Amino acid sequence: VSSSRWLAGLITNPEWRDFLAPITADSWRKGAFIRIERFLDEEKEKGRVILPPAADIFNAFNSCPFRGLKVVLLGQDPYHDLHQAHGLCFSVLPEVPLPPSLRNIYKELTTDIAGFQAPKHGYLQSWSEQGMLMLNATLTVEAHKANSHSKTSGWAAFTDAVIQHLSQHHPNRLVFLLWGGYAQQKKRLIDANRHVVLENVHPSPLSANRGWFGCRCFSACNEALQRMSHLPMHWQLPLNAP
Ligand SMILES: O=c1[nH]cc(Br)c(=O)[nH]1
Ligand SMILES: [Br-]
Repeated sequence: VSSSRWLAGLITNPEWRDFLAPITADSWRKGAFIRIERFLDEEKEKGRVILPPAADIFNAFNSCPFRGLKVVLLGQDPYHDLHQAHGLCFSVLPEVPLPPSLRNIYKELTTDIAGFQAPKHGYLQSWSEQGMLMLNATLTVEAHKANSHSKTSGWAAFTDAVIQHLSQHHPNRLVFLLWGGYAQQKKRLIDANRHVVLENVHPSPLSANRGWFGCRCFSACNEALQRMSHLPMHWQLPLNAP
């Protein structure tokens, strides 16, 4: 059981707490998890505003049913404006404008998934609730400063460890969606014999017209799930956000 003051305790779902215990353990990388906490404490002591709020840092785990896990989607680091990120890759709180990448994800869903209707909001929590782990590599960011915790925080080693541990030890066969070169680097952590890895170009505008549009990753994900006897994702999102 982690000796951390507060960070491990933010993992509130018991199944995930137990599953992740060998990573949050003090022994993992000889105190690495504690060092992530200490980093976040020091940034706060410096007066830095760190996002998302503590209670959302591990929302990808807390909101995703452990035994129902079937899809893993990787992101880079959280959105960095106030009151925007909430602990799931690509998702934003309601009443926030859609970021460009998310607009493009909605565009592709609209052409790929027959009958999909994009909402005006960007809140993706209903996907997580179905069994889709929406994991950023880096789980915090300083306000307004993209990538600010990527090299300094230690999170990437943690989330790399999570990916490997899921690959090796999750009870279910899983579909990993790897969008862009950063995410695709994680393929080497994943047993592509047991699990299914679907790689595509990233949806941000810089790349989107070079292979994102038309890639049909959402239908491909569902075909993969169906072949593995999983319940497919229900991609339609509530048109009113909670
Ligand atoms: O949370 C996230 N939002 C947007 C991007 Br792009 C990302 O990598 N992660
Ligand atoms: Br974006």
